[PDB]
Amino acid sequence: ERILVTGGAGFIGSHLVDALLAKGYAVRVLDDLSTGKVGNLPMGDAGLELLVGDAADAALLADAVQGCDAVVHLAAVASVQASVEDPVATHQSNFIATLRLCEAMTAAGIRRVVFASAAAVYGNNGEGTPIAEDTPKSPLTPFAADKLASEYYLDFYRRQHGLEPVILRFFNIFGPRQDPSSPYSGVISIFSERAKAGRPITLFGDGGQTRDFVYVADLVKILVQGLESPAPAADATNVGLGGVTTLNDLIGALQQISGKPLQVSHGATRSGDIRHSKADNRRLRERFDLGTPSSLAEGLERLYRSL
Amino acid sequence: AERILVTGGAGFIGSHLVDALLAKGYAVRVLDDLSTGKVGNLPMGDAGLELLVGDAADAALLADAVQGCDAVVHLAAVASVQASVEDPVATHQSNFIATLRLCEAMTAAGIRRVVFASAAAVYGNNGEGTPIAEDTPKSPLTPFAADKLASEYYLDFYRRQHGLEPVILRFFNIFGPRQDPSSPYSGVISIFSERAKAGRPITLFGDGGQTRDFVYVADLVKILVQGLESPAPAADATNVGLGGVTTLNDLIGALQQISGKPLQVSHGATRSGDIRHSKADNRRLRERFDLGTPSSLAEGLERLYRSL
Ligand SMILES: NC(=O)c1ccc[n+]([C@@H]2O[C@H](COP(=O)([O-])OP(=O)(O)OC[C@H]3O[C@@H](n4cnc5c(N)ncnc54)[C@H](O)[C@@H]3O)[C@@H](O)[C@H]2O)c1
Ligand SMILES: NC(=O)c1ccc[n+]([C@@H]2O[C@H](COP(=O)([O-])OP(=O)(O)OC[C@H]3O[C@@H](n4cnc5c(N)ncnc54)[C@H](O)[C@@H]3O)[C@@H](O)[C@H]2O)c1
Ligand SMILES: CC(=O)N[C@H]1[C@@H](OP(=O)(O)OP(=O)(O)OC[C@H]2O[C@@H](n3ccc(=O)[nH]c3=O)[C@H](O)[C@@H]2O)O[C@H](CO)[C@@H](O)[C@@H]1O
Repeated sequence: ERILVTGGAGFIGSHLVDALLAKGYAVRVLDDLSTGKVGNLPMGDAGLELLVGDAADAALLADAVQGCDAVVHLAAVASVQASVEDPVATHQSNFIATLRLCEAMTAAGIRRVVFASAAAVYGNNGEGTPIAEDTPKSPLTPFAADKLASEYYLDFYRRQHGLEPVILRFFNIFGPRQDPSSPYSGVISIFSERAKAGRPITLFGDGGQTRDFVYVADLVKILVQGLESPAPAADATNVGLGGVTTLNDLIGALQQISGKPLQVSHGATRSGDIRHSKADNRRLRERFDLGTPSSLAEGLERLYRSL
Repeated sequence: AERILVTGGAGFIGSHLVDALLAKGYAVRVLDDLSTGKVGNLPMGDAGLELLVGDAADAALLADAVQGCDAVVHLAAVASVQASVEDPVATHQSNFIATLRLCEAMTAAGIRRVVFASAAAVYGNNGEGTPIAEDTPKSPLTPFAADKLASEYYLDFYRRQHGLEPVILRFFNIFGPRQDPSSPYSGVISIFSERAKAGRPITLFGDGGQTRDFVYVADLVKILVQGLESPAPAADATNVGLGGVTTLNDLIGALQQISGKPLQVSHGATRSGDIRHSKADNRRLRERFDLGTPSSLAEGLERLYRSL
């Protein structure tokens, strides 16, 4: 059995690639290496096949899909801010690739696709509340609108052409191989890289902001279950733990792990920042086997010891 | 004299809007690919009218078309939902990419005001059988409906990020002269009226108890012009329905009586996707626009019938 993983050379995708190969799958990666890196992949694993190109390219997707039993669709420009700066270009990666994938899967008779949607589809709705999947949508950026549009098209292909989409709205994923080089990189990747290097961090605001952080290995387990479940539900599932971690908690946790004090410069609160973000993960608990997820401290330590 | 760009200006709603803007003294530039639009719909001969034949998703064309324009009405789209079910890839260019490319061209040119033809389709089946308020949860079921809603989201992004002034209008069921009846999925009033004028049978799909919130095109045109001229239009969407209730059976009787001739009604099965009850909550419309006295169904059907 062969799994196509678009965006398989990236942060989440490469961890998924490792897990699928360890389970005995043949794995085909489609990645344009815009942010993905070949160093993330087990090149030389005989079960792994790398295709380099644009997931929005119809002819290449027809090749990439042939001989595949299922698909995990992770390819997108992950930076929300890149979509603000270039709506036209990012719309190709963040929506057209989904549409093209629907067409290629339908023509080839492949049903199961696991899709990386995003908590950004909610906008600021549900600030301060456990965010359920029926929370009203308010996508504020091209990236968020394209993720939600991808959801709606995937649902149309389900009803009209028999597709089996597994729609997952990721909350704040973290772990090894997450790039900390951009200012808008995940806060954990940035704080961890600075703490390892003994360099100061900048806290934007008072640090009371809370996020529902998910360690990448726990998300990977969900992704694999999405591929293997017999009859997945038709509607979206939040991927969060319902956890509440303040940034000040995160700073203290890293300081304890690094064994050295973290110098904390004070920045203003980011414009448009959501203060309190937490998933209601009832659907996740009901539809998937969550086992015992990594605690924040366990995830931070696995990340920090990998740097 | 100010100039209004009207994408889709050669179509059913667009050409009536063009007539109205010209009568008010505006200059008008139409951008239309003549896919379903028609040059015969336009007063080719009004000195204030310019016609550009081309694709509204064409960025080079839009960069030319916005030059010297003071505001826009964005009506271009493949109107038929069924066409988007058959060809999602092609219709996405017309139903969403055209909006995105217009936002880019308007921002570069400094033009703020754009009136956008959204659609009741963004609600799907949510709120069926109730007056649908604009904050009803969305459920676009086809590529057309998803593309109209995505257009709303991008328009709101360009508002907050680049100072665009979108007037988002969710049309319910618009009818009137020039609505093309040549498709089996043309609007039911354009189809029924064409058959009645010809003395030929109509086909009723279902029991005829389905209800729609019909709007005569001249009343929508009044709203479109006000959207162009309002000082500080609201950022959120406004339904364009009257909150009225017309069954298909109401329409059959009303049209038969207007025609003065017998009307044969053949049967067909309910269409698989068919929503039975569709009505707008009109409160935001009544707050934000001056509706005056809208045309009743009978007055609209009569004006339609008298034109053929
Ligand atoms: N990390 C998070 O917290 C988070 C949150 C919500 C959603 N997501 C979604 O999860 C998925 C994985 O993101 P990630 O965190 O691993 O970031 P990432 O940038 O490491 O992974 C994105 C991958 O997609 C590839 N890619 C981008 N555009 C492409 C294109 N046009 N064609 C082919 N490949 C292309 C990139 O090269 C990269 O390998 C993305 O869709 C992202 O939007 C992530
Ligand atoms: N009941 C209704 O009439 C109704 C309901 C909801 C929404 N709308 C929206 O109102 C607008 C007008 O629809 P209409 O009823 O007048 O039908 P219409 O087909 O007569 O008008 C659509 C026009 O857009 C033009 N067009 C299509 N694709 C184009 C492209 N790629 N580039 C340039 N021009 C293009 C067509 O040539 C036509 O003139 C559309 O956006 C439609 O989706 C209409
Ligand atoms: C013209 C138009 O925009 N139609 C769309 C509109 O349908 P919508 O149902 O709103 O409008 P229509 O004018 O197409 O049809 C109204 C009713 O009349 C019926 N009828 C129609 C034709 C006929 O010859 N006999 C008859 O009885 C239809 O089945 C329907 O029940 O929203 C639906 C949901 O997005 C789309 O699927 C339709 O394509």
